[PDB]
Amino acid sequence: DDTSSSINFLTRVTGIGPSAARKLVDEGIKTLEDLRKNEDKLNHHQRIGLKYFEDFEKRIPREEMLQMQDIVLNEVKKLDPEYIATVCGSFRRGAESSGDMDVLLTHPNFTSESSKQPKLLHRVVEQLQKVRFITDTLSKGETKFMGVCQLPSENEYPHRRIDIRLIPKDQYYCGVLYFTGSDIFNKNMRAHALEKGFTINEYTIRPLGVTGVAGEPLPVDSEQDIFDYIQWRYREPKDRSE
Repeated sequence: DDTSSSINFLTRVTGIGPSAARKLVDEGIKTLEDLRKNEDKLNHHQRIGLKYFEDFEKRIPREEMLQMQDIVLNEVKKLDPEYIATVCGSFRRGAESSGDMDVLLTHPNFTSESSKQPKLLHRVVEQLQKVRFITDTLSKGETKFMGVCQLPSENEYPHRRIDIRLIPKDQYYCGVLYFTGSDIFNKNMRAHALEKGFTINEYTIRPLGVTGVAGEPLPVDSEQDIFDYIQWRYREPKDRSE
């Protein structure tokens, strides 16, 4: 009813899940001003999302993403030029507007065999915070950073959502591929790969076998490599619609 109407709204809050949304309804929290008078019931994450409820409702236009991309690329470079960073999302696909920033970061020092170098990711976060690009943190893991940022006003921009994932280097391209989408494209390409005797997911590509239940990840040093394995012309992200 007009109340279910309420779980619907809260859920619009980054942090607010259903179960998470449900309880706050059992507490008599429905609208948003409800929420604001009730920060204490909210975790840190839900908290921030509430704080940027609005901004978060707005689309990011190419021009901005672009400048965002530069700040991120450039800062990472001064830390260590051995770091690779790539902005995925429809945006890499040529998209005219985006909803958030998805950054994929990797380093030769970190492979799926290591598995333990939080410093790698943290250091960058730290640097962006220092430059004042990153403005808040929703959560921050060993391998994943979800937060807020904003373009440097000179006078203001809405704050935007940003995510940074640390991926091992030997799993990187697969990841950029995957995170680049689109979804159909991923679907169509995994389907083809299968016809080709190969299974692809967001980490690796692996040959199949009898009975099917098979594997052993092939070395991938670029996106192209993936296409090669399955012998398909190389599609630049823009032609990745389907």
